[PDB]
Amino acid sequence: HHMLRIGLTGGIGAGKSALSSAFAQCGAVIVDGDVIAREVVRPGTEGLAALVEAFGRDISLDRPALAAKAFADDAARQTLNGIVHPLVGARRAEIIASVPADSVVVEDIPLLVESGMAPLFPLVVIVYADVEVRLRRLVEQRGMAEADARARIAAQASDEQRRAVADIWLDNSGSPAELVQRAQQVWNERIVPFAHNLSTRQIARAPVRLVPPDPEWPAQAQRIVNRLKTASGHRALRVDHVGSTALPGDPDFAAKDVIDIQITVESLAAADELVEPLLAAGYPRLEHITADVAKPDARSTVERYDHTGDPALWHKRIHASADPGRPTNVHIRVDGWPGQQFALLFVDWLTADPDARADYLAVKRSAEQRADGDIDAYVAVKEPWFRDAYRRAWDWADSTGWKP
Repeated sequence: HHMLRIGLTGGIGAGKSALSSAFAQCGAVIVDGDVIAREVVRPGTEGLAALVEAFGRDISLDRPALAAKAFADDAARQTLNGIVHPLVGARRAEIIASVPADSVVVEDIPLLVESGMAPLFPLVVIVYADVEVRLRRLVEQRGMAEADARARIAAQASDEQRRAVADIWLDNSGSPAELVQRAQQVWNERIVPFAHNLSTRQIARAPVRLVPPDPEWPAQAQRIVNRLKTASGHRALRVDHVGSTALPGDPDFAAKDVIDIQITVESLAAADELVEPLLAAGYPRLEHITADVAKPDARSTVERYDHTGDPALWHKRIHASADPGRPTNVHIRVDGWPGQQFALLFVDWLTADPDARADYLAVKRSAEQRADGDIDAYVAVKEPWFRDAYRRAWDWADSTGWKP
């Protein structure tokens, strides 16, 4: 299938199921693995009868009695999984085949954070709530003893680990009506245009306005880097945060609010193999951009591409995010070619040279002032500066023995 998929999680008592229902009220398709697992073992089902054969009539299902045999034999766990997991997979596939093709699929995965599964998704929503609220809800609305609730809460991931992998960090400390409203806000303002953009292979562009550095750019970029590594499979030799948002945070600096990433591949054929998995991960291709602006006397730390005059070595591919909440450029460049080397060098050079950073900032401010919202005019005003910046960066690289 080719639908937008959203991972959803949160700690016990935070409102995972309530938020899932709120998204369902917006028309999302809910895939809940625990629900489906309990469904495939219901009375009269093939799955329940299969487990009776494998374990006897000691177990409707006596779930504690089954986990006791699965805690001890260690091969009983394998038998159990071989029975249950294919049935869950079949049911999930059926669900996905039975819904409209334009659907958004929300997958409730309670151990998403603990097992490092966030990079599997183009977008992850995590709900949280004040610990006192979660406690009140578990004790007074689910019956748990207080110390039991606190222990169960402590045994899961921290809110800090959750926050690190949440694209959308959603506070459910308030009323149920407030949660429904917040979920619909995220639906209308982010999920609907994300899905529509993906379906029409459109990208979400950021404004031309410079902003002060965002302290959250490193965490956002790590989520993106991980997602793209997973999507690229064997084809990404390396994946790197580049461009102005990759510089060390300096409040006196400024940049356009778009995150640039470079995927290094071994050839343009491999780049072309990335179209479908990058689209599934949230990044349509810009079909008519196939090169950077060439510079003469092109440079590389890889000898066979250094001091070359072949224009073909400036070719590339470029994708961008369809998610209007996180504009992102994804440049796909060939290992050792001049554009691939320069994207990495530019970050290291500007990190080491404050005067060059100041020069670049002044150029950007002039471009913003003269462009007055027009992206093309902004690009045109900036572009001549990159010729001298290219020469200076490579002078610095030669002097310091820079290697990527």
